Amino acid sequence: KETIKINNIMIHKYTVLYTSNCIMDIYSEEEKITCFSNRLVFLERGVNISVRMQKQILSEKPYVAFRLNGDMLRHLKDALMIIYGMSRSMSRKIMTTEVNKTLLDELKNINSHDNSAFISSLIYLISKLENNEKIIESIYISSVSFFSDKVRNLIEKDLSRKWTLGIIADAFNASEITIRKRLESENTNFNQILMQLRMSKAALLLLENSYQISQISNMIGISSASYFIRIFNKHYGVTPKQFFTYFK
Amino acid sequence: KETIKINNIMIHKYTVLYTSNCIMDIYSEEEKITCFSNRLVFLERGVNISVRMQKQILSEKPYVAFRLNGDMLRHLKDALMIIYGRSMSRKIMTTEVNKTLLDELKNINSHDNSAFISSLIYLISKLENNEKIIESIYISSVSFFSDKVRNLIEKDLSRKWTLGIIADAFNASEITIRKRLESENTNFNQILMQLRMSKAALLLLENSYQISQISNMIGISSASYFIRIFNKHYGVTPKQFFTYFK
Ligand SMILES: CCCCCCCCCC(=O)O
Ligand SMILES: CCCCCCCCCC(=O)O
Repeated sequence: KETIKINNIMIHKYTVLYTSNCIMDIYSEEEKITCFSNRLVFLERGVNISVRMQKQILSEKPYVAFRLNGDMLRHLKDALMIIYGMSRSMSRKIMTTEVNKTLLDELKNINSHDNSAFISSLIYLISKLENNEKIIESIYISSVSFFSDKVRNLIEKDLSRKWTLGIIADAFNASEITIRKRLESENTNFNQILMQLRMSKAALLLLENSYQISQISNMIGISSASYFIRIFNKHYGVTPKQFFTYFK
Repeated sequence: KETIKINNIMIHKYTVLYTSNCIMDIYSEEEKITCFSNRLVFLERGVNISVRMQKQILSEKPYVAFRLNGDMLRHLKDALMIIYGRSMSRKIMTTEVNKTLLDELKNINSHDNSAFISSLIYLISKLENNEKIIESIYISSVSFFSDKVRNLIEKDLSRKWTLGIIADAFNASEITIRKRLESENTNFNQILMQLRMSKAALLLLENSYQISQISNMIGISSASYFIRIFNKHYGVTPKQFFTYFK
């Protein structure tokens, strides 16, 4: 089957996706968005979504994706609040567009080496999109640091340690209630943050195609490679082997 | 004869010039740059240059020019020093505009200022040896005392200005102001003459004001006197200037 359903995908970096040969339904919050043959998808950081996906060509990769790390996105926010001025709807969180001739050829000669060239390519592209406010919005919203973000970074400093709400609540000078309700006010909780951190790191590493599963288990902090396969399958709704075979 | 010599052109706004159909020799300071057919020219604000320029097709305009006012240049400076972190070769720069970047310049509609700053930033991103430009955009984006003097003069171009009026406006003595302007390699009569003569050139290109109106507007009694001053300064008469650029 050239179709795959992947669950609980949480986007940890602002992501721009280009459906190189796939078609995709994005569910997330009891909603749904379709992304057709040749479109661009701008995914706000922090969303949690599920995906149903159709390959066009079976022998090829599903899509092509660009992810903006924390710095780059801070910069894009600043430059955007200089170029346009300074100032809850899943349709204001995930946006598809029709990639034009000039915007496409621009996407061609994008070499993600000169980071400034990338920020500029991205700004010019943003300038050449209609109804573009809703994208500007999602880039500033997802460009602020939340408390779940402080927790996320403290966990990433050593992904494999055995974390508890007790260690985070010691790190931050407050009690476990403080942390469970601040994280609850962000529509998440700590066991889920840890789970999302390990499962994304595992997916990406599995796509690198140069690590045994047991190593990836160890890298994210999971004893058994078979135990890791169970957790991955339960979370994403596919086994690492099928995920890998669909994405290679 | 479709070649023209224009002297003492003083750039009050960061200028990007595209020799749409002309060839041009630029004399900054005892130095010289030639700009071939289809090139871009980045002119640092505050430079004073002289130009000898030859049209390709005569029934058309010489070039196409973009001038960035203070707001826009401040926004460009800020945005540029977020995205990236005395030499007439760092003040006037010509480059080769590629095919694709040329089409980019085409679909430039200077209405959405955000779209224009974006087009400008993408262009700057697509230039080799472009460091020399970012510097000149920051170099020319700070406020000098000649600038404070310029803004006071521009608030009412037609008054009869002297050093005495400026030295009362700013709390200092005429020596203070002549020497603060001196360390900027200018003087007040030059500042005033350059405002009036630039404003006169631009207005003459607008094709909608009698010469007497332009004279009256810049602060010059006579229209025949203004024509004399213009010819003496620019090296052409307003009529020859207009007929060359229309
Ligand atoms: C779009 C379907 C692919 C599965 C998602 C892989 C990891 C999500 C990316 C991220 O963590 O930033
Ligand atoms: C190279 C073309 C120059 C001819 C006209 C110059 C008048 C503009 C003066 C200015 O921008 O401050």
